[PDB]
Amino acid sequence: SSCSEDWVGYQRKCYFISTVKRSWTSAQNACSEHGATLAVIDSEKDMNFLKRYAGREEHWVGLKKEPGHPWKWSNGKEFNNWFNVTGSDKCVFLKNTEVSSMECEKNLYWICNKPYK
Amino acid sequence: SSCSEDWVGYQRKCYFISTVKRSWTSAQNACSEHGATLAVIDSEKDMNFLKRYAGREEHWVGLKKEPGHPWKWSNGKEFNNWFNVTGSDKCVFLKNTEVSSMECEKNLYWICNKPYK
Repeated sequence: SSCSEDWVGYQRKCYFISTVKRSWTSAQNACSEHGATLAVIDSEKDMNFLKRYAGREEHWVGLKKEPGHPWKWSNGKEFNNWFNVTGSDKCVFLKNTEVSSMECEKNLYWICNKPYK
Repeated sequence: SSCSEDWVGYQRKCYFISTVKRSWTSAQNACSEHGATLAVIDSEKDMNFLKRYAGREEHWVGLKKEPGHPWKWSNGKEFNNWFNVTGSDKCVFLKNTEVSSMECEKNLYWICNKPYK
């Protein structure tokens, strides 16, 4: 099986959606304990699936920026800005209707992803 | 690997969500053209995933009953009634907030599934 039990496989990545809310950093730490990271979004398909999978509630995904620095993925890779992040905060979240920023310390559900096995 | 390109894998089933609306029957045939069937739901996990994946819009799933007979799955097998179908129609649909019945002739988006490869 390309993905573990309880994980969702789509476009060569395995996704997990949280059942509890935590800070961005805590969510990132939770994801890392399962070989994953806060959701990295490589394409329009990933984005549409994620907004939909997320649903009405806001969910932390793997994009955040340090003061005076470009957005960086949760796994370190550079962001090519193929999509726009609204708001003026430094951590990115999304839901079925938007992709925006929020204060990183806010407790939100989250979504992790990692490559297929 | 477990599911083909553009399908979503979860709890051993591959899912596909429509881009257009159609009658329940037309939906079943479309699913059929891809070796699948209108979404069979065997557990609360399956249901919770389908409802959120479906989103705000109503989507047809694999339950239909012919007057005089009991509900049956899109693939012909018997329904164990582990859950209750509300409303008063012969075709089941679902969305992020509910799962009920509706006139089979209505044109709704749909969701198919099939077993892992």
